[PDB]
Amino acid sequence: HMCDAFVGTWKLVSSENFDDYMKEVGVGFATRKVAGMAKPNMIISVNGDVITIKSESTFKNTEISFILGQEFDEVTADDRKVKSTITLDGGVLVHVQKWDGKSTTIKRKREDDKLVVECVMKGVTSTRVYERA
Ligand SMILES: O=C(O)c1csc(Cc2cccc(Cl)c2)n1
Repeated sequence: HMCDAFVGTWKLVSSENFDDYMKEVGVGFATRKVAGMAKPNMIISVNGDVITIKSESTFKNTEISFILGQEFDEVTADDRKVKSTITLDGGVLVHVQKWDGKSTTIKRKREDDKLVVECVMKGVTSTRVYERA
C-alpha cells in the first residue's frame, strides 16, 4: 500500500521553468525544444515491492521499474546514463540521479487531486503538474 495514492494514469496540465531545468542538466537545443513540447502521460503502478513509472509522449516513451531504496541504472529521456535511487520521504517520492559527478532530484507529491513533480538541479527548479487522465 506504499504508493497507493500515486498509482494511476496522469496527464501533464502545466509546466514552469522546464526549458531552464533542461539547460542546467545539459540538454541540447533540439532535444529541449521537442521534449518541452511534449505532453506526457505518466502511468504509475505497483506489483508487490516493485514500482513501475512509465512516461509516454510523442517525444519518447520511457519505463523504469525499481524497489524503494535500491539503486538502478537508468537511461533518461534526454539520453543520460545515470545511477538512480528512488525513496519515499514523508510521503514524497524522491528520485535522485547521479552521473558525471553531477546530481539532480525529481520529487513527486500528491497535492489535492494533482500529482506535482518538482525537478531541481543547482538552484534551477521546474514544477510540472499532472491530473488524473
Ligand atoms: O514531468 C516530466 O516529464 C519529467 C520531469 S524530469 C524528467 C526527466 C528529464 C530531464 C531532462 C530532459 C528530459 Cl527530456 C527528461 N521528466
